[PDB]
Amino acid sequence: MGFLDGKRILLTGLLSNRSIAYGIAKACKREGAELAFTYVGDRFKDRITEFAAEFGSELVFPCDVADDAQIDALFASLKTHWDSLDGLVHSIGFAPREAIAGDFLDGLTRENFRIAHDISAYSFPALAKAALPMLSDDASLLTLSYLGAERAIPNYNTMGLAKAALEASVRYLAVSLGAKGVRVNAISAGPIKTLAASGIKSFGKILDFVESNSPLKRNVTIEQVGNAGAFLLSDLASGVTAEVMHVDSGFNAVVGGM
Amino acid sequence: MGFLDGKRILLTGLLSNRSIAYGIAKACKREGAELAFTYVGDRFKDRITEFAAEFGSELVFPCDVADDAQIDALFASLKTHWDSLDGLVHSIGFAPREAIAGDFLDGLTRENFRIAHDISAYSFPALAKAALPMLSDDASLLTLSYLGAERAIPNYNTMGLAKAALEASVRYLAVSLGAKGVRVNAISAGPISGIKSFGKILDFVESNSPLKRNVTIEQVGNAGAFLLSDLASGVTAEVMHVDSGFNAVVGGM
Amino acid sequence: MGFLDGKRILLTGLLSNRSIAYGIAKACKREGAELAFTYVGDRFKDRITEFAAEFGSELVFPCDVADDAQIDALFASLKTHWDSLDGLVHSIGFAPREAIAGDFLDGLTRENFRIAHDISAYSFPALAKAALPMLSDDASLLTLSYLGAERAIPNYNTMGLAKAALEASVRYLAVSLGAKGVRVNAISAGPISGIKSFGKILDFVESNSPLKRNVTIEQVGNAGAFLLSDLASGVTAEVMHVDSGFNAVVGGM
Amino acid sequence: MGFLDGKRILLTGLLSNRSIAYGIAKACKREGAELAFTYVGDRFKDRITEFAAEFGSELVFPCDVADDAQIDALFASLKTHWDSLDGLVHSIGFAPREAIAGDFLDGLTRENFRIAHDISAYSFPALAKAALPMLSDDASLLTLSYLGAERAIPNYNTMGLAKAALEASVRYLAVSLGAKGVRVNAISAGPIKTLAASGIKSFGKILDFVESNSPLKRNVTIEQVGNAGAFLLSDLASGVTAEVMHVDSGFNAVVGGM
Ligand SMILES: Cc1c(CN(C)C(=O)CCc2cnc3c(c2)CCC(=O)N3)oc2ccccc12
Ligand SMILES: Cc1c(CN(C)C(=O)CCc2cnc3c(c2)CCC(=O)N3)oc2ccccc12
Ligand SMILES: Cc1c(CN(C)C(=O)CCc2cnc3c(c2)CCC(=O)N3)oc2ccccc12
Ligand SMILES: Cc1c(CN(C)C(=O)CCc2cnc3c(c2)CCC(=O)N3)oc2ccccc12
Repeated sequence: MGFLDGKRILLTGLLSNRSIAYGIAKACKREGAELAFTYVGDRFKDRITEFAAEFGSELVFPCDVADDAQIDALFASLKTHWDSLDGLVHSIGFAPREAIAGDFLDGLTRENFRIAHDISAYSFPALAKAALPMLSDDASLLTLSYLGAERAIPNYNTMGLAKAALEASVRYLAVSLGAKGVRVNAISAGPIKTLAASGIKSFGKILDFVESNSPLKRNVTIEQVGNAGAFLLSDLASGVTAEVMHVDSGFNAVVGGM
Repeated sequence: MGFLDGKRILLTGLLSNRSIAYGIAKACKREGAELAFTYVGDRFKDRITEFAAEFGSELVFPCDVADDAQIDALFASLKTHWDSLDGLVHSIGFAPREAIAGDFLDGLTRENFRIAHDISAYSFPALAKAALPMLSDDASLLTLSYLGAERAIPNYNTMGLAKAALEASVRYLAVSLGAKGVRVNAISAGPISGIKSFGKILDFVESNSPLKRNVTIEQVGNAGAFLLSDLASGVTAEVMHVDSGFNAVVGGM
Repeated sequence: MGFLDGKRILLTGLLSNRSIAYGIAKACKREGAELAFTYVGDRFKDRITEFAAEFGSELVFPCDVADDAQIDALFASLKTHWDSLDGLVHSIGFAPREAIAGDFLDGLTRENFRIAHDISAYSFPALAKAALPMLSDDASLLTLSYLGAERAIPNYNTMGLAKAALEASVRYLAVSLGAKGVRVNAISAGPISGIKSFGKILDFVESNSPLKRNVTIEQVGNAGAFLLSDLASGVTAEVMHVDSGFNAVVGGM
Repeated sequence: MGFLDGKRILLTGLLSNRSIAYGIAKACKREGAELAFTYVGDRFKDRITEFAAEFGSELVFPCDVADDAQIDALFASLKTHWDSLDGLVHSIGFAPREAIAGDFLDGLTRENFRIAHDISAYSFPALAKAALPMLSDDASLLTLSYLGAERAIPNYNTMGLAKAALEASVRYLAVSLGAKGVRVNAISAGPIKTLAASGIKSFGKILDFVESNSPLKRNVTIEQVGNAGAFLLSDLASGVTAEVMHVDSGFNAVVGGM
């Protein structure tokens, strides 16, 4: 009797047990969703398969969002298992490292900019468009953003631009798809420690500053982000579209550190 | 089973079966909350008692939020039934009628400004402060707001000012109460009857919103039950739109 | 041939040569404006008179903005000197001291809230309304705000709420006054003595703002002059940050 | 005498006396600045040369912002004439036609997305980066954006995403350059009628709606946008950076049509 009962939700970005996508998956499964997952590259298939099985699913598909054919095949393959799709979680972002270390301009090149946007902003509406023919009439699309879209956070740099584009795509997609009853949202999550953050030099300080300065005085968890994800993907949030929802212990709403 | 199981929640602002507080009350009860209600004066005692009965409740209290003594006596009477409070819903908003019709300037007075801000903004942190001694560490406080806080809406007038104050109090409250663990949020609900100019708004929203429909008290209620629950434990200092996407477009062009 | 040539501008809140109001007067005077000034209290009359002479003006008027009849008298008297008014600077902000120190709830009382809103928010549209019969069609109204309207700042507390309502009154005034052609804006000024928490803010802004300096009353004065002039004739309902970009960052990490 | 006396300012995007760049050039020249101009394509050399002559200038340089070599050579050429640069006006934006007509997903393709963001967003911080070694200690860089960055506007589509990134780049540029005294802002101009807008099928409808609903009940003029631009470029605005200033008759701040 969970609030996502019988719902069919496809999740991208589940790379480890630290992943935001892992949190959303746990929360969706708890609430009775049926889940499917995507992965990048042939060799990653046992790993996503093991995660999927621990959520009662054997539904896993390759998708490198850089590649048009993989985006089309993804949904073509999903359709042989699922007649329609109720939920879509887009939890992917990447810019070449040098575009997010040090100075914004030192790390800016046309190629760095192009890649960060292609992968971190473009992919979301491209997934939506590819999904559209099989979306149910009350489907819900969710993307992951971060406060750096709204305000300049030190080495976030080129990713800030691409997150701002992604949030705008949340508004444009809502208008497009809403005519079909489909909802589109983002969660602007607080920082979360993953393996990929080990190469981010200021990450420890960000975590420290957020713990010390957010209203709840704690970093957020993938359980919290997960549960908010599940709500936005459910019928409980049918009044809600085009929204950027902060799940960040309130951090965005303060001027910390003074 | 339900996501508000055993949660004890106090609702202010219930006036009819079409109130947002009614939608929130319905959704909270379905998810397993125990409910309490306020009313403003013996004139509304009977309506409100009867709504509480519908939700299996007998905890109904007078509270005119112009009155500090009534605010304090509320939680003193509440404390005789409940050791601690998990949730507060603020759904009270008022300005004298002339302050929300016609032109902003022409109908503005200090009195009307005073009352609007007193009833519609001050009263939320005031309930919050009077509640604090009995608030559980992971309590959740929810106010209701409107897009007129953010952008100028014809005839919303002094209410737009008072709702902006309301949304800033959400932020200062979250900072103040947060170390304890208490969360503070609003829903910026779309419109939900029968005034002429209301009609025109309802039509414009239905036409122009991303989802091409007005929101319901069911939808607002569910989003509220969510913010009042532990599912929302990551979320505080948020003004969440529940409007069909309307805030997010430039309609009508 | 300065950009406010011939323009007649009334300024409130001039208290010292360290006032934002003093910066705006000075820039306005450099660009060719004629100035008038309000003050509060017969103890202050000679200082405002002295300030006003420094700017080539002998027009000073009493106006306690808490008092309706002084607001009306203000423009009754100004009218005996100027046929029409081109600019208005609203630079008054007050909350009782406890309401801007320490915890938000601790310093929250109805009286503290009522007063902070009455003086800091209500008084802006109130002046606008009283001035309307004598405003030129291309008049420009300017208020001062601060970032605590937007996001919770540590001691700003009650005043955060009043500034939020102030920024909304800017938008509603823009709609209410714009057909005639009047423009209404705010500057959200960064900090510019006394407080130890203040030195803390000053240092934080200086370290973290994109321009790595605090703003001055010259910088806020030049921006005010611009918004008061025909150069800004396209700009209304705006809250312009003059804060070295501070609002635009997450500092301290 | 003028509030931009002795300032040397380079302006892109001047196509005709209807361009926003033309408004800004004219205000700037009135206030005492010396000007230089970019143009795209040799077919346009003559026109832009007459505009520059009209502004008492003969400094015109070719610059397709799609092309790194041209961006680099622009500043190399500019340097043979000017010691330093005090102003930069970025007034350029483009997405393929289909990406700005009709439904957002309809004209969404990877290449349309790439072109829109490359020309409309990337080109701003790239000009700033190429300009950096000659920027004066109080230089001011100014870009033009539009309300479509903030809320979804009906055919604005891919260009809303590009303007959102551009607005985020204002903030990143402002942190990156700001320690050396350099200011960075956008003007979010209300719609302005050029030969390009026509059409753009909805443009007359937008113009009518902005006129009926804006606080000032009128569309903005290039003179108004030009004067605000002139201000941001001056020492009058030396307290102002990382700002997106609306010059749109207050239109952004209302809910129109109800
Ligand atoms: C927070 C935060 C994050 C996490 N986050 C919210 C993000 O949105 C993305 C982080 C990210 C994006 N792309 C890459 C990497 C990290 C690492 C290695 C790589 O090749 N590409 O990353 C930051 C980078 C700099 C500053 C802050 C942050
Ligand atoms: C929407 C909308 C609403 C609903 N809403 C979101 C509100 O926030 C408050 C509405 C409201 C506040 N105070 C009073 C009344 C209505 C009616 C009678 C009375 O004596 N006082 O009211 C409007 C009034 C004018 C314009 C728009 C709206
Ligand atoms: C900056 C900053 C300021 C300046 N600012 C932008 C303000 O808006 C200050 C407003 C203010 C309001 N009420 C009073 C006082 C100042 C002084 C003395 C008094 O009795 N009442 O004030 C703060 C108060 C707390 C935290 C930061 C700040
Ligand atoms: C206003 C408004 C404008 C003006 N504006 C603010 C813009 O940013 C326009 C941008 C634009 C981008 N790409 C192209 C064109 C214009 C014309 C011709 C072409 O081939 N490509 O354009 C719109 C497009 C759709 C909806 C509204 C608007």
